[PDB]
Amino acid sequence: MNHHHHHMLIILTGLPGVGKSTFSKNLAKILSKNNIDVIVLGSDLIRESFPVWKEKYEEFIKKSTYRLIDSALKNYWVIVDDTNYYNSMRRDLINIAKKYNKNYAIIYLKASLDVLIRRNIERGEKIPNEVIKKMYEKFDEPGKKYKWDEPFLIIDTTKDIDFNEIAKKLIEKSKEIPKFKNNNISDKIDKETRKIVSEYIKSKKLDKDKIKEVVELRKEFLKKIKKMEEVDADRVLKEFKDLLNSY
Amino acid sequence: HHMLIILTGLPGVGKSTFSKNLAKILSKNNIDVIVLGSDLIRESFPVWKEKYEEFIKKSTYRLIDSALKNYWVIVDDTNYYNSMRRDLINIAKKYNKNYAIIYLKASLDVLIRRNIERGEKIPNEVIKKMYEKFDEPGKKYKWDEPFLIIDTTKDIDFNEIAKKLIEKSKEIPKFYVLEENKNKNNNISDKIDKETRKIVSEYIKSKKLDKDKIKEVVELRKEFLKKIKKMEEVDADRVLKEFKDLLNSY
RNA sequence: GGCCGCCGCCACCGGGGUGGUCCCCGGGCCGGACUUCAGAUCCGGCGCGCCCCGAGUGGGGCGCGGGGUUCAAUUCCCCGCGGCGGCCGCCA
RNA sequence: GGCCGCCGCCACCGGGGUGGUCCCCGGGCCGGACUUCAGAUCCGGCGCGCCCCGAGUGGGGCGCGGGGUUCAAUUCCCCGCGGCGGCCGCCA
Ligand SMILES: Nc1ncnc2c1ncn2[C@@H]1O[C@H](COP(=O)(O)OP(=O)(O)NP(=O)(O)O)[C@@H](O)[C@H]1O
Ligand SMILES: [Mg+2]
Repeated sequence: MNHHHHHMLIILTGLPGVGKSTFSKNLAKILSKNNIDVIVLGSDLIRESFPVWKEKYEEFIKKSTYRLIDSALKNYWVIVDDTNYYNSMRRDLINIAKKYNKNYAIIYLKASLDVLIRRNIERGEKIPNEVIKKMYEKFDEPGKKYKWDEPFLIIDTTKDIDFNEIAKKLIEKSKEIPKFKNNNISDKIDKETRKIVSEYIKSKKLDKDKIKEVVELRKEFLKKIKKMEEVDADRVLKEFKDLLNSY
Repeated sequence: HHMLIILTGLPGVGKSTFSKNLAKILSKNNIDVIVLGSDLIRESFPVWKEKYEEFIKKSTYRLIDSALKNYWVIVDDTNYYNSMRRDLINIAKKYNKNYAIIYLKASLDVLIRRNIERGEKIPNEVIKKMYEKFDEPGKKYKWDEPFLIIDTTKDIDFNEIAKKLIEKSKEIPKFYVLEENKNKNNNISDKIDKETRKIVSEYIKSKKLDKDKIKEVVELRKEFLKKIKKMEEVDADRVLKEFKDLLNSY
């Protein structure tokens, strides 16, 4: 262009402790080195702004986190640092991308439940180990249900991560193009002639060669009519009925 | 029921910490409070750029805005300028919520020391100028007067501050108590007022009264209007004539 | 900090009116009189500064940013300070 | 993860329609008028399998996932194969 390139929305998905926040910062840092304005957003920003947790804050948290992401994707790349364990959650974020016609990439961060538990402890078990175990089970494997849900990259956070390799791949994708009546006159003659035939065939017991003859007659009739300029169904449909009765 | 708390103080003064400790106490006092500041969105970017500031400011004000409709909001920001503090106040005014500016101060010596302990991400030089040119709140506008001034180098009784803020939340805001065209006396009573008033002005001129007798006439009208507002059904014309006559025999 | 608009500079609080030394509505508070008595209520009142009188308790006078008009300015006119709204400037 | 839906299996492609041996709309392509070249316009036509006739660079026949309803299915119903989506599951 200016050979083209643009900006997009990155959706992380993975369980607690898997490495989303850390991954985000690193991915974010490399993208900067690439003259790309990127910001990292997640529900935890607002959730942890409350001194304590209450189920009743979640509606504000989710709605607030979506506005930030929405208004951010208008100017910047956005890395959504969130678990997003339900596919419907990922769809919601994708809709924001679609809303602005931007590309999107779902990045799945994986780790054995063994590692997740170990890590959850190292942190203080603020989330019950039992909770980490259930979530691990309930997790919606990305792409298992919908094609739009297929992960752009699956990443094992138990091994090294080539943030340069990843940044490159994302940038390449950002250059791609995100793509995400009433019957007329001729249509009436078709629907009509067809009915007329149905009627005629039920009216006279006829031989096999007879049915086929009628059917061919209709075909020729339609052909001739698409030829004529101005035409009226009542006039023509009558001509058809009469031609049929002469057999 | 609920208000907007505006913190103001130089970098390293202890805002973030103060915020979190004040919030925790408020929660114990069954108050739904959230802590918001421009650093939340600013630090979400991997690097800093002057061109982000407009988005950061805009985004942060929207968060505080929509949060103040349901929760107490503690604005954890330097708010170096009173113009910023005014901006935050107008958000409070917009929902007719009470507000309180809490000023946190510490000596330049402490600020410099703290800034180092951090990593000097902010040039000492900068901390100094910010400190030197920083104008304390309330020196120019009364609405900018801090509700409390807290020295972070000394102990801080959070239960006290909380108890104080809660009392203040119950008070009535005074932003919109500037549009109360109510309690007007019926259009007729108001006519008698406006008319007797003119009738007196005419009388005073026609008899070139002195300061003394003028005051008597003024008092006479006061007594007249008092008596009239005690009557049930009344007609201006009849009443006004009665006043005129009264004055004429005076 | 600037420009534009509107408002305040009559004095318990809010609003309103108004060429009458302020007034009205709404709210609050203060003092006197209320049968050797308390007490709702009726009568008077409400800020600050200066001055004067009074033993004191207390009472009275002048003033309310500057200036004009006028017998008289809270009101009308010119300026000054301040508030609110709008737009801009500022915004490690 | 639960519940459910849509499109294709008529045949150049996509969308829509329909118990008539397919039709309509839009796009593309081959052949003809057309003859520098291209264009406009018009005309004829467009897939696969197996088989018969002729053997020019030709014509014809049966079939188009299985079953059913039927004279007739692209259409309606059951299943199969294929392509895809929707709602809800919400710090966990
Ligand atoms: N790539 C990594 N390899 C090993 N450990 C990591 C990695 N990244 C992060 N960790 C550690 O794993 C724990 C959680 O990491 P974090 O990146 O915060 O995961 P998260 O998904 O963001 N957590 P949460 O926000 O609670 O869902 C901390 O001890 C991290 O330091
Ligand atoms: Mg995290």
